Amino acid sequence: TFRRLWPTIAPFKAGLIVAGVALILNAASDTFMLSLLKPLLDDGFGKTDRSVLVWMPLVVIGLMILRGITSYVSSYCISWVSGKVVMTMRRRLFGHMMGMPVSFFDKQSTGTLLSRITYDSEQVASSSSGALITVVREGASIIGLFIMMFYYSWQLSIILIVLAPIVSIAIRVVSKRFRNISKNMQNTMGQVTTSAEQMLKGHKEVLIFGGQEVETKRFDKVSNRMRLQGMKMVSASSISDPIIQLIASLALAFVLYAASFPSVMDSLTAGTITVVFSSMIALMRPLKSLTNVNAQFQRGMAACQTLFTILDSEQEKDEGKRVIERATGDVEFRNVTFTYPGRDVPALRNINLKIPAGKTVALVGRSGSGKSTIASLITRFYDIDEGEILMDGHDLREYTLASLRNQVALVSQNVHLFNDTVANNIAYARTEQYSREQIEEAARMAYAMDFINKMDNGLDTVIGENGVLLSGGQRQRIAIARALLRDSPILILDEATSALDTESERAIQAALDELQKNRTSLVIAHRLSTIEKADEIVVVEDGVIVERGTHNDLLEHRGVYAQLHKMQF
Amino acid sequence: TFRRLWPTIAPFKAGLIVAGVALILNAASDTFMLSLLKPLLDDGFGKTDRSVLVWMPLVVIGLMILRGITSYVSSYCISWVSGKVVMTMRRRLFGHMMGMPVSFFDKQSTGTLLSRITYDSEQVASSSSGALITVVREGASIIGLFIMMFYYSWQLSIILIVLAPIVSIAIRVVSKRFRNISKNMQNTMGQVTTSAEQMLKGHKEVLIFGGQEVETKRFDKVSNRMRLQGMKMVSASSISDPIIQLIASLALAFVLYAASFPSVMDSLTAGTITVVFSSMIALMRPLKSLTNVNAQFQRGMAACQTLFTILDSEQEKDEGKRVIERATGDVEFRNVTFTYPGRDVPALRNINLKIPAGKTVALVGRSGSGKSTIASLITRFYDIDEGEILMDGHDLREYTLASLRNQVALVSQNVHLFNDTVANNIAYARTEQYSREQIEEAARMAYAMDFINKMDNGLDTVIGENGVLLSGGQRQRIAIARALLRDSPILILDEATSALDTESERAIQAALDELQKNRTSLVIAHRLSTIEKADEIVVVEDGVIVERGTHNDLLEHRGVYAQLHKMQF
Repeated sequence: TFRRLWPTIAPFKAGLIVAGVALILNAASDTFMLSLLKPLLDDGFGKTDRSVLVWMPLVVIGLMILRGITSYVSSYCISWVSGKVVMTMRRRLFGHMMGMPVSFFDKQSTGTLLSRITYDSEQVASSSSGALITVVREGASIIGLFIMMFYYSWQLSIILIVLAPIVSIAIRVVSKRFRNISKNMQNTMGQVTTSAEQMLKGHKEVLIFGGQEVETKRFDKVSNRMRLQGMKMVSASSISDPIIQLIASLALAFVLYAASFPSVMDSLTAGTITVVFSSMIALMRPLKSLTNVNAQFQRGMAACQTLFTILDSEQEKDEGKRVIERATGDVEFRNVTFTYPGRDVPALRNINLKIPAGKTVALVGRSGSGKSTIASLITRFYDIDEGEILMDGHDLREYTLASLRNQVALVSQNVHLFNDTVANNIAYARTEQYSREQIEEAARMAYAMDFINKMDNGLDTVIGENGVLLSGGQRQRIAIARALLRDSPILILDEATSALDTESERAIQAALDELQKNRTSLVIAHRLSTIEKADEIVVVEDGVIVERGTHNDLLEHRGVYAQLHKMQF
Repeated sequence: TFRRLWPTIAPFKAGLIVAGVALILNAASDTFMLSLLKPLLDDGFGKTDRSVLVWMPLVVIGLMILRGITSYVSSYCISWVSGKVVMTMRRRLFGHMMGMPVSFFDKQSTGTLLSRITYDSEQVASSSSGALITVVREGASIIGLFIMMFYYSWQLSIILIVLAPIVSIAIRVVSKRFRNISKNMQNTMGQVTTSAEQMLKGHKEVLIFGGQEVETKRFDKVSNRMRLQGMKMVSASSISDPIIQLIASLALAFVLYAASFPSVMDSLTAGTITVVFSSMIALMRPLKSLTNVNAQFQRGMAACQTLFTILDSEQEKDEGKRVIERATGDVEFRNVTFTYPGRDVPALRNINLKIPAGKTVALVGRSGSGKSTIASLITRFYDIDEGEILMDGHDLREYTLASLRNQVALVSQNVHLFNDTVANNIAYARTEQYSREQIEEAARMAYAMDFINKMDNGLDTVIGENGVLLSGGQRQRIAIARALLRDSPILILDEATSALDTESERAIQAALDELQKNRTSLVIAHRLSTIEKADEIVVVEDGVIVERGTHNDLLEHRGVYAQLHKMQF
């Protein structure tokens, strides 16, 4: 559509208008240069002899310096307004995208999300700038050369611009008719091409059944047919150009025939014919851009509209408003049934799993589904389709989402470190609340003090991407140190890295043991040791808890856990 | 590259040379039109004489008629040239692929085989035509304008032509340097965009840790960073334009200054300088196309190389020179091992299957592995990789290809009909051998003559595509009619569809029975009736003939046939 959000661009409009003035001045310079062509021919030339001729190079080079500075300030100011709107738009996009849930980030768009952040975000400003500079400067050009025509030609310019629509409609209708004829022959050329297709398709039957001379003769016939068809359509397309050239030729022949002196015309001709013709041919392309600017503006505002739909999409529904300072209660599921958005099959039927306070619950039965979502529910990345998860005597969703969400800590195989100092990384979002000595102590009991000590600057070294790129195991240590500093009452572990590293498994296991010494813990590890240490074991084949209790009892009762014990070895 | 294809265009050298003289005449017409401004400017308007300005426009329109006829004969003659090159190329190509074995048609390229026959075949001729018109026409243009301003000025011409290379090297070096600048700033811009990429790659950690307030601050920082990078990359790219325009202006100013600074130029008159300026400006384009002629020629001859490698390929293996009039001998496999070319898995292991003369044998397999291609071995569509098949006590490879294909007749549910008459289709490439009365007599016992009897014009009506579009079952009926007339000693039935068409299934089955009533016949079939009628049953699951014997014998012994009997019902 045409609706736009002016207040996005409004505070910087000053830059826009100065850009605008520069553009018209630039256009004026070109117009002035075209005007400067006129005295160079008649007055500033062999009228008498070498007469002056020395105003021309200084004035043209000065005009060209003028055009240069105008282009410079135009580019600088249009870059200013475009970059500022890009800044504001991307800032608001992040602000209103973080609040939005993972429902978009569920592999819906990750590679093209970068298209969203940079490509179209720059493209909308680029297209708006292109349209604005084209409307202002081409329009200034049309006005300039029109006033030059009127000043230099009160008669010839009028008959010329009256003739212009006639020649344009003539060449347009001729081109349309010849293009229609070309399409008519395209149908028939496509037909004989399909005949040739039908011919070759039956290769096998051609070889097995008899000879091939009839095939060659027939293909000779159809080749001649399509050759004559190519003759006809090439002839039509070619003979389109000398006819439109002839129509323009008649238009031109009429323009100079107007110079056949009446009382109306030829009083003032001079050498002005060249400058007016130059004005016309230089007017040819600004009109083309003047008709393309509408398409450019529509494309730009269409990208704007798509980005607006990405923007104004609803955030996470923060209906809950019950604030909690500390979560000393136990985690319990109440027949929770979940359906994965975008997938017909439900991910999880009703489940009544209870995790008592200060206990370790390991989900051995990852099954084909994997059941990472079961931990995600406490994080509320995905909303609860049915059932409730009671928390200290109240529903999880009833609680203020920030309040509950800060209380839970997640550690997995992969943890995206931020491109800041390692000290910032451990105390991200809590730099003011926590202390540097507290971070140092957290690294101390994390049993990864060696890794942080190995850093060249240590506590304040940049750790994220475009840096040292620490090992995935080291990333796990950093995340667990984050968790220990947080002291989150709720703990959840994925622990997909069942592989044993260069003795970092020992330190990582010690870190898990220390973290789970207190506070609730629901772990999704493949580590049989974690199952042994775990107080309670659950397993789900995507439907329900198949086995419940201590792993020895689930080994005694066959069920499904026994097979997991066999494949665990 | 190139070095060939000249003998093909040799007989059309008359077309080449008439087109060339037409093109150079067109270039001379353009040069004359550019020259026509000098009488118009120096004398047409500036001078008090009036008859001169009405002298020239009739010459303008006449020159443009000349341009029109030259363009028309150019297009027509070069169309003759190109159409003939494509004619000869298509004919030689398809005559070659007649001989090229079926192994090439593996479905390696069938959709783009149409590209080979029309698209690239037209591209070679179109590129040759483009190079021929461009080199001759634009070269005549360079020669024409070079002679032109030399004739009109011995001084301004040389001074323009010596500064021109200086302008080109200056703008080239400036553009290249600023382009290298733009490239490295693009790299730095890419760095910050990758920073943004890792920022929003995962917000899940940002969500759970609730660092909403800090992520926006840091994104604002990096957004300002890439805004400044955009400022720098734009400023450089923008300021590249007025600088190169300034160097061009310096050249223009030098030309104007030297036009009358020394007393050597002297007589530039008034309009002649306009002729030189316009000549240079209109020479800029043909030089640009002169640059691209080499790229166009190499593209065309590369398409020619791709076209030629089809031509420069071995035909089907036709080492055999032994001829058979009627192959009354039996057909028998002896440990024949075959593999599909391009497939690593061995398709066919050794088989010792014997098909006695007169008697017919059957093979049924739902998987289709090896069943389809076992037929092709008798037809020698694909050469046997190892082993021998004895026709009349001699190998198939020993026998001549055409002789062997004459003896054997193929029938299948999918038979590509030809775009010729029904009479031509039944006797294809044999209408000279067999009489028209013989064709209708052949149709008589086929018991599918009913459709051709009710047909609009009887036996002579076109039947293939772009025509009647006969039904699939009736296409199979024409396939059977092809077989009765030949009375081939060897018969191979496919019967893949096994479709029960109401009242046409019975006629088709009866015709098949009559056709296979005599002569050696191998029948692939899922029909239990055809299986029962076969004298011997041999079933293959891509490994070996598993069960040999009658259907009752293959049912008493379980093997695999007892399994197929479950879905045969």
